[PDB]
Amino acid sequence: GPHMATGQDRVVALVDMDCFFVQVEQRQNPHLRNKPCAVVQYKSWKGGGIIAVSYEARAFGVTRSMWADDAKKLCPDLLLAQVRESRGKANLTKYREASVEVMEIMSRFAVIERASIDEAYVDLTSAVQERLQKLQGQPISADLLPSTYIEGLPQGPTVQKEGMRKQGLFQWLDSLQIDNLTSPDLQLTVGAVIVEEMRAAIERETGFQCSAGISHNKVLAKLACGLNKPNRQTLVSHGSVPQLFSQMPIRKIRSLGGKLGASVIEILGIEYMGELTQFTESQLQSHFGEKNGSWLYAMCRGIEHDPVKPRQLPKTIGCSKNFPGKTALATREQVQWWLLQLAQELEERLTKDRNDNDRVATQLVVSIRVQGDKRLSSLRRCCALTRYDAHKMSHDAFTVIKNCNTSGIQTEWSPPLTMLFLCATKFSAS
DNA sequence: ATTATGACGCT
DNA sequence: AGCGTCAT
Ligand SMILES: Nc1nc2c(ncn2[C@H]2C[C@H](O)[C@@H](COP(=O)(O)NP(=O)(O)OP(=O)(O)O)O2)c(=O)[nH]1
Ligand SMILES: [Mg+2]
Ligand SMILES: [Mg+2]
Repeated sequence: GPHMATGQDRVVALVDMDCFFVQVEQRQNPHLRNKPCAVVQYKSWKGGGIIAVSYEARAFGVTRSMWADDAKKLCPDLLLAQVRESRGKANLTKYREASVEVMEIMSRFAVIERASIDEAYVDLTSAVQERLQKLQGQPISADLLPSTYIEGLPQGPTVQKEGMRKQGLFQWLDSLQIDNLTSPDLQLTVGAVIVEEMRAAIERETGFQCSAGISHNKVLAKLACGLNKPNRQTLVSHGSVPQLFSQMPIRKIRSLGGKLGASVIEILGIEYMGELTQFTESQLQSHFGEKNGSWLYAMCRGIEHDPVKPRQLPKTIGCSKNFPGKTALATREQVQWWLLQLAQELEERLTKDRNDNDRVATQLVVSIRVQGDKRLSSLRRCCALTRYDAHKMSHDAFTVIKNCNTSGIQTEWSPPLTMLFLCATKFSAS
């Protein structure tokens, strides 16, 4: 009743760039704009692997993880941009720099948590409080929310998408009690106004479009963001959660798309997030552990406490390359040359990171996969990272992995290596 | 022969 | 510390 916390204390937004790498390539090459197009890495094997897809190309069924040759079967006029190759490997520097452009604009409005190359969480609670003081009890015009959807509306007592969007927004705004500056729905609405401004600033200053979700926590903001991509933002209120979750497959919630979500489904015999409400917190903890159980008990009621971390920069800087099937490394000189290529890219990125961000990595993590191991990493070893020198880190990485070589022969490497991965971690201010 | 990362939990 | 999970 009056003591049951409802998880409405914060206003959190999630901003995700639409088909990000495609937009980066379309900005650079206007010939790609407003076309079915995709970004690929490599080319020789099946045309390259697609990692990003414009919405025009998605209409033909083109997806991430497709081979370009197969995508061209679905969409013969598909345009393709390839990721840069440097030192024999894909080099994603252009997209990391574009990401910094967007993150620096977002940081003007609030402290952000960089959650990936193309998305950031924003804690707008304080900014909403400020804007509410400025508004002085003045209602919010629909003109301030020109690209906002209100999830669950319109309801009750009408054919095009924009018309539907505007009907829902009108219902929401008419139901608002703009007197109470502590009303969570009002706070969400003001948060959406601010996110409209942030998205306008990103597009004006970078050319990139994005979508966003606004809700009371990170998981609902992320879910909301997905509901109306591209180039739109969605407000998911606390009140919208029961209907939203009543048909929402468990796997759609971030962190439940893998084995844990499958076990929720199988152990409990349920399909949708809303069905979780019928179990006690202790029941969920008994099946899925204390932390997972408490998190599920709260999440299915729309409640989640994970804070928006003040972290604009990635925590690690890493370099990896697969060597599939027959290109796997089977000689000591091969392993050395590729460790050096990866180490040279890492040294470049680390040096730029130190200059930009006033920090130094102190630990080097070396991960490999061996032929016939279905795991991501077959072996992980750390060593000290004391200087930004590629020859040094590649020799150290070799020193920490060389005992994996089964070959009694010193020239060969067996079993051959199907993946090398160098990761700089444990940053300290410098 | 999806690939290249990044975050984070577990023990 | 090293491994597993999840994301995409
Ligand atoms: N190297 C690599 N990059 C990837 C991979 N998957 C995604 N990316 C890169 C390419 C993506 O552009 C970028 C952001 O990932 P999203 O936000 O999940 N997809 P997007 O922004 O394209 O479309 P949406 O409008 O649905 O948000 O990450 C991958 O497996 N490997
Ligand atoms: Mg995106
Ligand atoms: Mg994203």
